[PDB]
Amino acid sequence: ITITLDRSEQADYIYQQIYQKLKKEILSRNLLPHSKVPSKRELAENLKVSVNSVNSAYQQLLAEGYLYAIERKGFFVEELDMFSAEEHPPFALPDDLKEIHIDQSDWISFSHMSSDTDHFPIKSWFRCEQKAASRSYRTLGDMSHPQGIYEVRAAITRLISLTRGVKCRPEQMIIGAGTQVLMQLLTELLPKEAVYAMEEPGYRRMYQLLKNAGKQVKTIMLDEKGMSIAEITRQQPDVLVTTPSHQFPSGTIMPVSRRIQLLNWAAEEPRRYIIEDDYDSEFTYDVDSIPALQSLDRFQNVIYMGTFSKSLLPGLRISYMVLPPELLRAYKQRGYDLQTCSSLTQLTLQEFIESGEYQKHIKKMKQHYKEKRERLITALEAEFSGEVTVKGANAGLHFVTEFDTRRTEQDILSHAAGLQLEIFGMSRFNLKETGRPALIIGFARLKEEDIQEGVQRLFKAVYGHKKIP
Amino acid sequence: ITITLDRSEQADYIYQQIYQKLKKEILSRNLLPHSKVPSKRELAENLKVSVNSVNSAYQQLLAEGYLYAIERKGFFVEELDMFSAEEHPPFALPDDLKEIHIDQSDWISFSHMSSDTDHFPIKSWFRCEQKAASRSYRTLGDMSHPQGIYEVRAAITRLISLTRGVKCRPEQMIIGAGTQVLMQLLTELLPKEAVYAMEEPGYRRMYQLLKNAGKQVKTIMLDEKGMSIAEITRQQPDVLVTTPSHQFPSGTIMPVSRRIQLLNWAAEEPRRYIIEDDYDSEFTYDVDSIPALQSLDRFQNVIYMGTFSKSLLPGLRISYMVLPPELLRAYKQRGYDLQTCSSLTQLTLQEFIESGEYQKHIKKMKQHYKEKRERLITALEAEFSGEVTVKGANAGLHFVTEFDTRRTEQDILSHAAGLQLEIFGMSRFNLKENGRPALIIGFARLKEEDIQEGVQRLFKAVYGH
Ligand SMILES: [Zn+2]
Ligand SMILES: [Zn+2]
Repeated sequence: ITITLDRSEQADYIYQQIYQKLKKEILSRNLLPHSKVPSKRELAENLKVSVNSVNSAYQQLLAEGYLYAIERKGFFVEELDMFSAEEHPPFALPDDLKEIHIDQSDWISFSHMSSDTDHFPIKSWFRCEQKAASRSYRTLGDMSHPQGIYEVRAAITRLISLTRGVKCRPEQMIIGAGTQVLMQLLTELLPKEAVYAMEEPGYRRMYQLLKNAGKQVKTIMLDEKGMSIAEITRQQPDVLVTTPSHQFPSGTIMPVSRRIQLLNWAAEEPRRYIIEDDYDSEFTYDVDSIPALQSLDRFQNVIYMGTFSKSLLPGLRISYMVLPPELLRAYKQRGYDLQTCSSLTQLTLQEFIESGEYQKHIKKMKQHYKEKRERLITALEAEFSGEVTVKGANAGLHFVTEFDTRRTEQDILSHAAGLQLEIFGMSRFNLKETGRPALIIGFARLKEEDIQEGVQRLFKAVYGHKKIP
Repeated sequence: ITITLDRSEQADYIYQQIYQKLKKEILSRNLLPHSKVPSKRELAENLKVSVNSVNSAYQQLLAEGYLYAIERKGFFVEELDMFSAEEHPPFALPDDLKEIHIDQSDWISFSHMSSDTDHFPIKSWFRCEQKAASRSYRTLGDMSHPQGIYEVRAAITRLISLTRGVKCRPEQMIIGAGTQVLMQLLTELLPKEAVYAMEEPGYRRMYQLLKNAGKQVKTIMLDEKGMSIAEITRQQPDVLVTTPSHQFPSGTIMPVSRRIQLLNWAAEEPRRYIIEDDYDSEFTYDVDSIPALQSLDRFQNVIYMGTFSKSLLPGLRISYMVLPPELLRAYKQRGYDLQTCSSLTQLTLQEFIESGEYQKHIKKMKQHYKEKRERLITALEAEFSGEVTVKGANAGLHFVTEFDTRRTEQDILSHAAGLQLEIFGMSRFNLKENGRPALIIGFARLKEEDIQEGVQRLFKAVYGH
């Protein structure tokens, strides 16, 4: 039949155009099943091309299965089933076209899920990456140890021992790439019918994870000392998920008395565990870093989970999990797990820590965040006056703000979105399902220049002030 | 009670030395509950330190709950419950100290789970990372999209549109960081009671993944055309997990005949899906890259899953997943998922692809893997002669070798280990556990200079004792 070739410079190769055309004619039944195609030399002369082109085109059709060959004379069109001719679905629904990529500027964000990128020593970080690459060539092994590179885990071990008081062997550590991955892995090491208990309000993300994992999740109310031991002994769970260093999102710090109560509870009966979601303990502005709950544990019932998400690059995402011996044995009986963190990044982190650049970085950021947090609880107090109520300790990268307004939380979040302001509600942290109505205020990715404007935008959103045309 | 202080500091600061000592005395019950604590001035005069030091030390104790304060002053020791002192567990069991330095040298590897680190343009990778850094350094905090950065998803979309024929929108792509992570999310997007079906034999890791998710998994044995459309109709699953480009680990290529049958099968009933696991389709040595199964799908029932772990560095691990519209909707109804790939890693990959360095790398590696595979085949025919049977298409980074021997597979792996040869058996890829002994031969990490000895280290393990 008719085959037109394109002699263009940047067109597909000759042999490519040939089998593409033949694929089309076979799929459209123009070339009947089991019908003989011309010989290589015959079709070549007919298209005035090299026989090696027709051969390469045929071999392509042979390998894919459009043609089959018989030992003597000719190739034949393989018999292909006709398409089901069902209802063809439309292409790209408009509501899924929500991705309207445009411009992140000038948006002002009060998000708690990021970090400042302006004060990050990117030059020192790249020096650590180059140094690690020239010493660990060729990237040590090929991939990585399932728990992560040992030297990297041993580095993090020394760090959290000096800064958190966490006592563990590198063998106990597992990274990483977010707590969401480590949490999933942990739920499979814990008993299948283990009852989990979370703080209300708390981390909605872990709640969704535990619910989608088919695990029963209890909700434990908070008091002035944090997670209520009274409700824990009442509902009687198996595994606790707490944030004692800085409660998410209430902001309260669990005192040593309440910690000992929990530790004693976990020692009362076997198969009881406490999960430590430590995510911003390295940032305290009135006091030093508080020794984590795991540091006081003597029964190895505490699972410590740390992260570098808020401390390093915003998108880096590297977490770690410290497993007690009994859970480590459960992990080693697997052997099919793969490391989710880039081995090249791990080596960089090891060098960033060992060179002392990390702790040096934390010190500078802690002062920067300290200064950014007020001015912030000063513009809010200047704008809202007594209409704003600020809850939460003087630490971390977020605090709660309650407002006196008739508008709902949704109406506030809608106006802010229309004023190019990224803020998040407080009702989303309600696990079991007020009105304050409260908002979570982050200042990690917040620029110091956009502080006064952000508060002014926030005010209009709270009281629904219309724009003057 | 005395408190010794180092005033040279660092060491620790004075206020740090103070509250640490006070913590110890409160926990050791030496300072009784509700006992009066010396005033900030009193303790300062007594220790010859600044009041600001004692104040900083007291504040630390107040925040941690070691002390409590009264409005009319002063500070008192908080009533703390004693520890249980019940049963203390051991410290670091010797059998769990497996983390010893294992030397992979001088070991000849026939492992399939790798890619050559020595042939990767690491200098070119770093140059791309630096350009992507300086381009988005001021906007790194704003590029943390759950599905992955839009510009990155678009670049991968355009790539697989040309190399795989995959037709999709950037909206549908989901990065990433390993197919394992993507599979986990996929099981959550798919119906909770969906019956999965893998190939037999197949990728054992995805089997364990699905089983641990509490999902029902049926095994479909292969014929000459790959995954059996016959058993698919008989065992009637809801989701198919297939490797049509290059079957793992049998190595057969699913012909367009079988591909159409599977596609029509998915359209027979609503809520039927097919997971296409593409992992090495960019390495065909006889023909061009065979277009993906998703490229022929007209009913949006195929989930295409790609990865760079085999393309680039195995230590990198960047994957991607193209969702049909129905599944993307289920994803958007969640809104709590987070990206697992580094923002700087994504932007580096995008730069690596758009600069042409990726296509340049693939082209060089494809020829290198081609020449190495044939030399390995030639060496396998030198030894063994006809007693060896090489199975699998002329593509990818692995093939199967059947051996005509009366020695068990386990005993072959024993001697091979004894001859410092890293090799895996085909019995490990059986999902539901069942001669002649068969081995999987990966040549991605294998050096050309160790091919002859490697084959010589083989044979030996199969026949010699
Ligand atoms: Zn126990
Ligand atoms: Zn359907």
